[PDB]
Amino acid sequence: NRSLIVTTILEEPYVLFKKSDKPLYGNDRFEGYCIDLLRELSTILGFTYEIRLVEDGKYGAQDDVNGQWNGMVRELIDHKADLAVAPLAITYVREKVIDFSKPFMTLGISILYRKGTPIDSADDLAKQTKIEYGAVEDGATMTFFKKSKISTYDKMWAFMSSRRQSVLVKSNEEGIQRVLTSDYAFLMESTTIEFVTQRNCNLTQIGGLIDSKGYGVGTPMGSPYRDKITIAILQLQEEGKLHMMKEKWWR
Amino acid sequence: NRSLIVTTILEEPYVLFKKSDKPLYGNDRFEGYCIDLLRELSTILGFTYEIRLVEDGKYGAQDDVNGQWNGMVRELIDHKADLAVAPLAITYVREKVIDFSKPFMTLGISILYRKGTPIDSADDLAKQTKIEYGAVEDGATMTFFKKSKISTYDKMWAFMSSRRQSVLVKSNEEGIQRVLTSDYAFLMESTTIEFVTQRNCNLTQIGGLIDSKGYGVGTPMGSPYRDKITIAILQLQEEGKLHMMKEKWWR
Ligand SMILES: C=C(C)[C@H]1CN[C@H](C(=O)O)[C@H]1CC(=O)O
Ligand SMILES: C=C(C)[C@H]1CN[C@H](C(=O)O)[C@H]1CC(=O)O
Repeated sequence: NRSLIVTTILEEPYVLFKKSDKPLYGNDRFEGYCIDLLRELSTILGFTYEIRLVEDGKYGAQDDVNGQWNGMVRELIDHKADLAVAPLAITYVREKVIDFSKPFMTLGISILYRKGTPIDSADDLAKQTKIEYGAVEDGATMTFFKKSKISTYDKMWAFMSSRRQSVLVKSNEEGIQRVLTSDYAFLMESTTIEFVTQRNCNLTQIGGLIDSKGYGVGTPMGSPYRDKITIAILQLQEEGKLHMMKEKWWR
Repeated sequence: NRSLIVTTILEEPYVLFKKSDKPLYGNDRFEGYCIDLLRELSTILGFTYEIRLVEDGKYGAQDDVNGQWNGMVRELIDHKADLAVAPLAITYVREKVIDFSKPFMTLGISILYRKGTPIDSADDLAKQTKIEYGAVEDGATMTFFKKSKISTYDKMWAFMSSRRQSVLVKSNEEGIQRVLTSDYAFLMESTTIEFVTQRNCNLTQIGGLIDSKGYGVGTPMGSPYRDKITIAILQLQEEGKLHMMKEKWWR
């Protein structure tokens, strides 16, 4: 049985380079929530695999003009990878081109901002133009605002869109630093906000969840592995493994 | 200036009877998140008040048959109280008969269940009948399902409605005990689930948040105190006090 090619991307605490003095080889060079998840999926389902980092460094978005997909989503579409195991959001637009297992983690979009201000919700940001705000460019969060029919979010999209190169960033880290060094609020996924605020007492989540979504394993559309991965994830859930992995990497 | 009559209700860790070795009088007989909140509200705004427990022990729902409102919402409507300070959900139906300050806490509906099973979402419950499920009768959670146009939730409402006396309960504690002793899942507010699961390792939240809402201070509609309470809440927010109050009472 040839080994599966599993595409992923660096993102703390899901995927990180394992540190050591002694040389690390193959899949052992990686660690994190998604790495532990993947290992369990392989032993539960009985497959071997090789971890690779998505070449273009993206999750998956469709080009507005040429309509082509990029990121891990595109690698799956083109059968360049068998599975994608990362904090990949399960979204309607993505489900149209690839398949997803049931979620291994639930979350929602929220706001990351500095403490000490009266800003208390998305509405507060939307009704003003002084404090700038944004999201990772073309990520699931930004796309949510772009496709939203809700006036408040539509207004926010118009804002970010008009100042695209100034307010949209390339990573969660860039967004975090931007919040820390300027009057800026960052729209990001709650599970990452959770990790960040526990490590920086100057940061806080603002308001509650803007939506409800989850992360799932991606497979090429029609892959016989999608349903099998779901079975493995459900077993991990009932065995309390998913909860243990969350506590392990978030602590 | 006459003292304001503040209505509230017993609910850990928001409102509890303070335990003492010496007799306690007036407002000193109560403690909890909402009691600390109310105290800060009074000093920021300069009013005196008397805490009272809602006479009928209800939060506020409208009777399906005769259309009469009950609970704290009704006491405000009839001007029997000036303010309602409790874990009272800000909802569309309630906003029609009373006014709410901006929320002092955000949360969402979710599922409380025992650990060790493959049950992973509302859909899992909705598509079966073996495992019974419900919520506090006529509370904000039950009303959400009753008014929902989402197929999944509408199906769940049909279930609860048809087994009303068997699956709907009178309190959170009742739903909790029910989850611990029988094959039952309880739909409850996330902030309470958080308190409960931290104190009972046998319990766990299932899935993500089903909706997004918040708790707010209630006032008779048109009351001049509503905007003043909001000013106080936003101040507590920016000063980090709402966060400390949450930490204090949730541990
Ligand atoms: C880290 C990044 C750029 C990812 C992770 N989940 C989202 C995705 O699956 O696109 C992105 C974050 C976001 O959009 O807030
Ligand atoms: C404790 C109770 C019955 C309250 C608290 N918030 C909700 C309300 O404001 O109705 C209810 C819980 C729920 O409906 O799940």
